[PDB]
Amino acid sequence: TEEEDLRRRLPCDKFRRKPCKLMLQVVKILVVTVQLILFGLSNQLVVTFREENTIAFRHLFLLGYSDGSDDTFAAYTQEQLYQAIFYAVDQYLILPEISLGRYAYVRGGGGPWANGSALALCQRYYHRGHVDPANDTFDIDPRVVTDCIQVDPPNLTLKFHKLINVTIHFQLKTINLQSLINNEIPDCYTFSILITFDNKAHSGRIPIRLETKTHIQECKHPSFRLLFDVVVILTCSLSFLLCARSLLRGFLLQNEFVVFMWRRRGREISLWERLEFVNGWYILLVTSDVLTISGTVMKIGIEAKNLASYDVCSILLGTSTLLVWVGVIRYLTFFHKYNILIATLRVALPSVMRFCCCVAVIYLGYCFCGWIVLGPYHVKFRSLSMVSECLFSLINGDDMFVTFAAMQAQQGHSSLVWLFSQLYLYSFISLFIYMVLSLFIALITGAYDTIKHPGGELQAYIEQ
Amino acid sequence: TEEEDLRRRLPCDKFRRKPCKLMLQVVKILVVTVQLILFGLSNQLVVTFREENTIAFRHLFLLGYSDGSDDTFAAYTQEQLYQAIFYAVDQYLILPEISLGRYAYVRGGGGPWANGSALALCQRYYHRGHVDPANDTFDIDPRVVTDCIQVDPPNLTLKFHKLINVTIHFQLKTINLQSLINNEIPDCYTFSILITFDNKAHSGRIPIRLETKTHIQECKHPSFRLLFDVVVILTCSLSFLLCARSLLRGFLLQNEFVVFMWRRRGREISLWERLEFVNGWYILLVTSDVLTISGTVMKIGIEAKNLASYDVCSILLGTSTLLVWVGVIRYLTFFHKYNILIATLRVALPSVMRFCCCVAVIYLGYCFCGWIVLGPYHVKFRSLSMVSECLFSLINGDDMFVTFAAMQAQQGHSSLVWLFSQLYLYSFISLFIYMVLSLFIALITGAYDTIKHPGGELQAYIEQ
Amino acid sequence: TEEEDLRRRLPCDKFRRKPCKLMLQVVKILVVTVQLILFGLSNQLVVTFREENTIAFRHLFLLGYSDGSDDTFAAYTQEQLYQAIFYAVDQYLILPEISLGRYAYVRGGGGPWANGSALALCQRYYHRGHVDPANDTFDIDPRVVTDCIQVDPPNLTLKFHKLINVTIHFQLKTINLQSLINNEIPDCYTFSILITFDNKAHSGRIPIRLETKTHIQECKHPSFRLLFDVVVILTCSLSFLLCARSLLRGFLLQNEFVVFMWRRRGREISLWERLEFVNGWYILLVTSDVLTISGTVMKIGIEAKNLASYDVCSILLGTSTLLVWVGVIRYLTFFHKYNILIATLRVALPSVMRFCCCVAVIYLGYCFCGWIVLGPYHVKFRSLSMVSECLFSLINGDDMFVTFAAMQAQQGHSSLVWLFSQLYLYSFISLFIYMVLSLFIALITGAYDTIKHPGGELQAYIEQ
Amino acid sequence: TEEEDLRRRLPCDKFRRKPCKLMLQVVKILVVTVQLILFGLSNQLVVTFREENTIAFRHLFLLGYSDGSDDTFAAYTQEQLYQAIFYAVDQYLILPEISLGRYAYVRGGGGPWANGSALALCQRYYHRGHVDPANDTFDIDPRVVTDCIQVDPPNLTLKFHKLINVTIHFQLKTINLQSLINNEIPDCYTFSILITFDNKAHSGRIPIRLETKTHIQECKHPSFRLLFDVVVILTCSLSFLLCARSLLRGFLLQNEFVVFMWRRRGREISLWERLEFVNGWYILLVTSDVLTISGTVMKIGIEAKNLASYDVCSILLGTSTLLVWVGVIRYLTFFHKYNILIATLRVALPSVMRFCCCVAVIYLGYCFCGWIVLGPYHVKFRSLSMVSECLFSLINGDDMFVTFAAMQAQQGHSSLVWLFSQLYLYSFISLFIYMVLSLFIALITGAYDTIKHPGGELQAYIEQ
Ligand SMILES: *[C@@H]1O[C@H](CO)[C@@H](O)[C@H](O)[C@H]1NC(C)=O
Ligand SMILES: *[C@@H]1O[C@H](CO)[C@@H](O)[C@H](O)[C@H]1NC(C)=O
Ligand SMILES: *[C@@H]1O[C@H](CO)[C@@H](O)[C@H](O)[C@H]1NC(C)=O
Ligand SMILES: *[C@@H]1O[C@H](CO)[C@@H](O)[C@H](O)[C@H]1NC(C)=O
Ligand SMILES: *[C@@H]1O[C@H](CO)[C@@H](O)[C@H](O)[C@H]1NC(C)=O
Ligand SMILES: *[C@@H]1O[C@H](CO)[C@@H](O)[C@H](O)[C@H]1NC(C)=O
Ligand SMILES: *[C@@H]1O[C@H](CO)[C@@H](O)[C@H](O)[C@H]1NC(C)=O
Ligand SMILES: *[C@@H]1O[C@H](CO)[C@@H](O)[C@H](O)[C@H]1NC(C)=O
Repeated sequence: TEEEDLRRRLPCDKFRRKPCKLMLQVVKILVVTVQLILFGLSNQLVVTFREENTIAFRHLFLLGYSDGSDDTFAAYTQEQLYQAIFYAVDQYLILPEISLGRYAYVRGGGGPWANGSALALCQRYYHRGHVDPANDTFDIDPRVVTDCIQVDPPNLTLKFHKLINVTIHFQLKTINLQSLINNEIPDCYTFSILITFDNKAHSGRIPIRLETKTHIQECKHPSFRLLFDVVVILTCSLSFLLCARSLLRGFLLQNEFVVFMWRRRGREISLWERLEFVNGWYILLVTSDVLTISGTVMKIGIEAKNLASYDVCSILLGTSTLLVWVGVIRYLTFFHKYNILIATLRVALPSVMRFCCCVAVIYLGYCFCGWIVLGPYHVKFRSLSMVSECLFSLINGDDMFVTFAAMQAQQGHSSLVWLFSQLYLYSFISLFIYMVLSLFIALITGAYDTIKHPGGELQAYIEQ
Repeated sequence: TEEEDLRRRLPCDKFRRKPCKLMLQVVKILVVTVQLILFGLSNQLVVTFREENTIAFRHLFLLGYSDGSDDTFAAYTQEQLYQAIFYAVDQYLILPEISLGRYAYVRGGGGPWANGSALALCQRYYHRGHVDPANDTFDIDPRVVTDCIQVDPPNLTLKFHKLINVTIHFQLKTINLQSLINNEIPDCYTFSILITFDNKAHSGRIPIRLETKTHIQECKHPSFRLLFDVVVILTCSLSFLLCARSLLRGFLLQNEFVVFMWRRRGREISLWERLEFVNGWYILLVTSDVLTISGTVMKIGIEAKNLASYDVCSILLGTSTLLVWVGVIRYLTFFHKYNILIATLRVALPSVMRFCCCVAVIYLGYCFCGWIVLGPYHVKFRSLSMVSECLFSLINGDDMFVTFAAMQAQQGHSSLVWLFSQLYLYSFISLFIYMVLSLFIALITGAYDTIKHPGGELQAYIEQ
Repeated sequence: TEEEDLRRRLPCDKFRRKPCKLMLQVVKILVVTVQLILFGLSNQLVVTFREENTIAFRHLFLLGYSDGSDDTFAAYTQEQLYQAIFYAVDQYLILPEISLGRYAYVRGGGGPWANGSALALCQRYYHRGHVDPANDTFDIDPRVVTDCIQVDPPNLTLKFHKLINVTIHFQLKTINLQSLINNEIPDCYTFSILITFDNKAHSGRIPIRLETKTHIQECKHPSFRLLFDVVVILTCSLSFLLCARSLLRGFLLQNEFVVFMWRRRGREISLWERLEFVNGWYILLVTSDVLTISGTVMKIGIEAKNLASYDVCSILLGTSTLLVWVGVIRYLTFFHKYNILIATLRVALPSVMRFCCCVAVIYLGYCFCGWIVLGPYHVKFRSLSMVSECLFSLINGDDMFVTFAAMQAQQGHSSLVWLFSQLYLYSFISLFIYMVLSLFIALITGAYDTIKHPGGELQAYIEQ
Repeated sequence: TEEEDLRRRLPCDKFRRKPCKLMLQVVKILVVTVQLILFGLSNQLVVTFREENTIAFRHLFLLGYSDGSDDTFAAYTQEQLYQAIFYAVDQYLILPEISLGRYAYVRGGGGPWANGSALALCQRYYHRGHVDPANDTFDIDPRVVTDCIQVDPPNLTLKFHKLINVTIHFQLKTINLQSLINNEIPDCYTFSILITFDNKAHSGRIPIRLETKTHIQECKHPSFRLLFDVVVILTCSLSFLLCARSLLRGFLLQNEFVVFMWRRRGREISLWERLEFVNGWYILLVTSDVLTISGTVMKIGIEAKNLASYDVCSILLGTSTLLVWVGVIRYLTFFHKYNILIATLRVALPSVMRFCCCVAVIYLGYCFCGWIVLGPYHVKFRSLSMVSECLFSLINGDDMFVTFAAMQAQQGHSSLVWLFSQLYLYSFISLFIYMVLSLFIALITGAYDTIKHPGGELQAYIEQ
């Protein structure tokens, strides 16, 4: 078992590869990360391309549109409602003659089966909608009927009470020429454009929005980097295999330990080990495996069902790097000249975790105040929602000036509430602020307490 | 008395219901809270409905209105003054032909007795108002006269010196169809609209505003959730009763103690007990009772006089949850593995409270600086008012960049004041900031001091 | 001398008026403060009146004026320059027919001797200004000539190179009717209006501004509160006298002490006493005297030369209240149950003051970085100026997001500077932030150090 | 060697010039700094002149330009594209008749060789650009061709697919008259104006910008301050020489020490000395030398190749002052009554530096989260870029309200991401905030730890 203890001890190489593999993976893993950033950078530019395209589309297909008007862009009058739709209509008609871009649209029918449009002007309304507020009655069959008019590239009215929503659907193709700057072959994009005039609230206000989906592929006529990505993916598989192997060794050790604690004296009893870290030699590899598995997956099987899947997988990769980033420093610390910083973290959670819950508890009540208080005035608080948003306010500056004072002159109303709003909000800023440092501080003192001890398996060691 | 001591000790069940009741109430209480949130969520949507309606009304009845113009929307010329009024007038005339909503208005006369309008264009002016600034005199009978013109759904001038204010009052009814999305029967709303052109300042500037009151009821032709709310209300009564019972037990204990301290030796003397907490076993129940009493009340007797009363009662409920929230954790802590976090709070107040007053004292002077300084420049400081608002600035970021620098280039004026404004405001940021952490810190150290002891009835215990 | 020691000890009354006087003064002083706030509140409203008037005047006399355009309101073309001047001109002509206020203007000539205008359209230009950039020469006699055109209430061009500035001066009288709401007799205001088209920079940009001075007096035909103010002023004199008396007693004590330290043994040697506080028994009274002297002065002798003097004096009053506020708590503390909070402040300054200078020193270098760095990009840093403004940024949030990031995409220019701007600004945020808490903290620990001793004349005491 | 030890000890003068030199340099150095500020202030005004000129030029040559529109100023339609160019064109034609300034432009051809314009309307496009998105192909010869039209002071169309960019280049001369206010002779400026209509992204959006370069010289017909600057430069040389001398002495001491440690016993072994500071007696002088060398250089040899070089050199000067500022206080401290503040800094770095890396490590992972997360939503995060920008957010307020909440309602998209964005960003705010104070705190405690020891060569000293 002495060998096993030595293994647990693991510097060891110096006493003397496997580390290189582990070392390679961060570099291997680090490189894949590099590949992701490189993929990420390209995506961002192309992400950049998408952003540019979106701004343009909004400006191109939107009438009366203004920057920062997205929050409020809407129609308020039938005369108001019609003009944009006509305005939108105009763009489809006249695009080749006015746009600063070169777009081509053909076929591409949606979204119900068949046929061509390119874009279909659709109308959705209740199959039956007798609405008579004057006599406080209505009679409704809420089944939604969709009437769509087809427009082929080179004036329809729906009753306002009737409208549920109006959409305009069309597709435009364009070449991504910017690629030439990054020494790449221009891409072939197909933009699916959806303009929605939403009347689902039947509020007299109809917000209008334009959204786009982008399908990207190689042009009609045409590996290097792709091959490199494939090699990177293969390396990741090797790293995952190495992790599985290490995991197996750890499991054997556990069996020895499970056997060992029991085995020597028919020995009892099992120990949770509390934090028992350390922690990462095994936990980290699995996460890495998850990150590794994900990359292959994004590159592979559900990449044949693209968009959400690609993005989600990327999120997993991030955990590995910082974990990937994190592991290296700990490996990197090499005891970090005795690893003083590392020890500091562990003590706090035990006290902090208990501390966190009470704080959440103190917080939960604070959060509820928001639910009751909010409805009467302000938009910041209104749902769990903003109530989550406030939580930002107490910790940090940006909120405090704007609500606390903006609120006081107020929308107001209710003399008591104005009395009420100060009474509570004011209460709110203070309690956490004095406490929070202490929780960090008391822990921080505790860390100092961790430090005081700090400032200056066991049996096995003794035996050795 | 040993039994009494055991009762004080109260884990006890484990030594062994009542806890379940107490337990039920938080769940019962927690559920009512859930009901409130559910009520709160519905209200917010409906609160949402109200917000939408308000924005729409402003846009609908307002001419030249702009978003964020509420702060400044006003008339400056008689030509200016007339146009909106005409503009407002137009809306009443032409609403059925231009609005994206379906409104019906009938009868509903206000606000002096009689009759119909629907909306009355009223004029208020001084019975006698000879105003002659050219000769520095005036002769006034300030009794206000109200002339109202009635307009029945399908050009009047008042002297500018004369105007006190002009109002436009009218009611519109509409069905709340959005309810269908939340699977509810559409509601019947009556919006009371009041547009005010306020000349009370006789400043040459007439701010114009539009406000609405909403009366909500079931449509003309038509329990589940209501029944559930009733059941919840009944449960609350049971909880209140349980609290009264517990309170009675506590009182009996107090009599024993009042009797006991005196009784054994003709014993003296009474002890305040300082904080004596703990604290919540009795204090918490009463608050809960207040919250419980309030819910029934909002649901019940002064709910037959609706609006302010409903809102105020909700505020009371919040105290119970966080208190409701708070109690559970303490109950929940079950000593919290020795309840270390809980102890921490108590020591500080004793020192902190003393600390808070001095700070208020340091603060009171700081606040006064604001009253004298403010009038000359800036709008942020001007009344107790903003002076309260500044208090936000020192603690948190949002204020500091905007005033301190915006002020320095300044509206300015007075070479000394510009010298003056920096001299003091600059003084202001520093003193609290170094101190405040210490007050938390010194307390925090004190908490550490609380901690240092921390880091590691009496007679009765000894006897036991 | 024992009696003298007892006097130094001063609770004493309880051992047993003078305190009541001292007590009266804060109340007396507190009341005067109350009077000031009352004066301050009235002034603020009237301050409110002034603000309203200013906004109105700007809107009234300004063409193309927009809110928040004050920062940028200016003319850029001769066609541009003329229109406002004509526009301003129009207002004088047509005011009685378009304004929502009632203004009367007569006589009131300015600003050179004579005569009437009411407002004079003045032109200032260099007596001689041959300016020929094409041949890189000029010949100038910088003496300024002022040509003014007089306009009597019921098209002049100056060469652009020629212009130094153009002003429009006129006076308008109006009655302050709002006073009626606060149950006061309307006031008689005379507004002196000055519109300036400033070409002193000869930059091609001419900023245009409108400013007003307000002369306030009783109407032509017409004590209570004034009498009360007078009584308050008299009380203040009594308080000052009491302070002088106390000061004399302190001086006698000092003579005893000066005599006493020397006298007993031909005794040496004098002690500075370091902080020797305490501190306020004498320091506070003098400040109070300054505040007291100032109030009488504002009310009295240089109030016959009004405006700056009135405002400056008010500033002095503030010191007394907070000092007025401050003294009471210390008196109020009555040892504050042993006055623990009070002791805390003293230790820190001794270490903190030393700390403050080094910090200023660390800061001075930080500030210089601003002077060199700033000119190239951004407006925030540019002069001592903004450089003062930045100092706000490090401590508090509002600055950090806006410059640090806004700067990075940047106006930029200079590849190194973009490298440069991050390199230094980034350096800037960190150094103070870690340190500052420590300075408070290290002091705060020191306060704890103050606390550690804390947590738990001499000869005279011993003798006693 | 005793003398050498005494030298190391260096108060010494009091035991007793060289200090005066050192003293002179800060004053000498301080004065040069003063000169720089004076130079800096003049530059800023002139910097002010440049800013004014830029705003004016933008307004003057820009059509439809709006303040704060710089971020977005662009053309979207050929009809849109043409108008500004015509608009810009108009300004060159009509400037003498509309501008509020007096500009003269002659000769000054750019930027390819020859000849006159003054401004050349240039067009850059691909030598060959067959672009056919409809058939997903293109055929391109990316060599850029530049066609420029010359316009001599008293309608050309390029295919949109074709455009790479269009520029307008012209020069204007003007006299800087404002100088008269600062009692200086007006300067002769030549502004090189470049307007760019950038189509390099071929995105359908063409951003338009105007930039200026300023060449400044004395007018055609015409030392004091220049002589003074020269004297200052000479003084700096003397200071540098003094530093070299001191450095030589230090080197001799090092030889003695290098000889001494080895020499006495054939002695070993060399000590790094860790921080060994102190530190500045030698390090500071060299930096000063760099600052000193730079000033002469800016004034001298590469000043005959002006602009970037002048600015960069200034940056070096700043290090000396704060270093210049810093040294004096340490010299100034004169042990600072035992120099307690100075000691405090040293201990922390040893622990802090280790702490900083781990933090960077914790941070590096945090930063990566940004790269993956950002692309989907928001502009704040998008590149290393903003990811750097976020780092501002956690420490300070301005960021936290705006992203955290603005993000939550969101651009959004992806139900998981909305789940995702909160899950991580929320994670992000907390971890550093509790930790950071501790790192300062734990160090701060450590500083206290530094303090605890604090609160209360060797061999050579002993010998002495
Ligand atoms: C075209 O649309 C009509 C419905 O309007 C549908 O019946 C028909 O099948 C469609 N044909 C094609 C080719 O899409
Ligand atoms: C109406 O809009 C909603 C999104 O707000 C969408 O889910 C629904 O399918 C649309 N229905 C019609 C008929 O457009
Ligand atoms: C109608 O208004 C007049 C006052 O203008 C009032 O005298 C009369 O009683 C009112 N009648 C009704 C039915 O409101
Ligand atoms: C004038 O407006 C005020 C509110 O600012 C209101 O209280 C008062 O009743 C109104 N009077 C008239 C005649 O409108
Ligand atoms: C009127 O102005 C002229 C200068 O234009 C001056 O000479 C004359 O004395 C003034 N008279 C009065 C009464 O102001
Ligand atoms: C020009 O304006 C300045 C203030 O910027 C003022 O001091 C000066 O007296 C004015 N001179 C003339 C002739 O208007
Ligand atoms: C003028 O420009 C033409 C090109 O358009 C060039 O060939 C010629 O040399 C130039 N001459 C001068 C004096 O710039
Ligand atoms: C186009 O603009 C870029 C800067 O964005 C510049 O570097 C390049 O020289 C320009 N080329 C032409 C032909 O204008």
